[PDB]
Amino acid sequence: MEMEKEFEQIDKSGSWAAIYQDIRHEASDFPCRVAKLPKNKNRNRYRDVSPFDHSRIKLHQEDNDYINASLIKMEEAQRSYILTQGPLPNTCGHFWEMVWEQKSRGVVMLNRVMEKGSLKCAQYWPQKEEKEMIFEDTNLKLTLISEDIKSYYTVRQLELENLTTQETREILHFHYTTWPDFGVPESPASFLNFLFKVRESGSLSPEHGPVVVHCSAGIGRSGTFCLADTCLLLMDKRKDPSSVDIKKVLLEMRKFRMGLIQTADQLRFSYLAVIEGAKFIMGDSSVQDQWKELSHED
Ligand SMILES: Cc1cc(C)n(-c2ccc(N)cc2)n1
Repeated sequence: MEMEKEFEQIDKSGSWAAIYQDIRHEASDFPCRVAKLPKNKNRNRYRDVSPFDHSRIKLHQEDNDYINASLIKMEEAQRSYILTQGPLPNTCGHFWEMVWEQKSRGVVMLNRVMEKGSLKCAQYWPQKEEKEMIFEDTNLKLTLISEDIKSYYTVRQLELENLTTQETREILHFHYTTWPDFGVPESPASFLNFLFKVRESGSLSPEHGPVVVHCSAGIGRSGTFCLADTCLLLMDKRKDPSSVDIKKVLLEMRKFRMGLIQTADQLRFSYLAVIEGAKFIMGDSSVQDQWKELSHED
């Protein structure tokens, strides 16, 4: 019943794979007609990762309205998120147009541009103050104002300008730079410290448009972030924080975008994250670092 006691039983039985396969079989199926049009082929990273028609974000400019991006509206938790793929070389302008039009304050990135020698996302933001980016197709300018590089994540201040009007906005870029090449993090401490920094910035407040969250495909790591955040919000709002069933929250999220959480390891990490996050919020600091054995395994 208590989330933590369910966790212990699933670990003892080795039943993470079976639970993850039940989720896959139970998940919603809705049409993705627009994503599958032939003119949109070069706007999708993968043929089998598409936004549903009912929840897709529409671009407003005169032109093709299509971006691979979904609005996740969690009504009981009172938060929304846009989940999207990492931009491609030809959809960086579309990505910033969406940020502009939806009034987002924050962008959350859960991957590196290159991983295991392969390109996972385009370089969609400027690395140097003095070398701004212009997106000619969507008439947007983007400048790096500052950045703060820490061991597990980096936080940037960006200035986004609509060149049609000369209106400008400050956008916060939260970049988790240490997700492992294979699997999931051993400990959720650094992920939680990252989530709490995002919250602390004000970027998730209802004063703003939905935060934009992405990885490479916009379903696996991205899913973990949004699922952890929403379960923690529900634990604070409910009379009994043990009422929170992670599996039922995840199926709810999957009405808005397919494939959220892509492996049994991602499922187990999300549970671990919520359990530790709740402990921390309730007054246990021992969860905020990982203890290391003296070893030289590499
Ligand atoms: C559903 C629902 C109800 C509310 C207040 N939001 C929401 C939308 C956007 C942000 N940034 C925060 C919250 N989503």
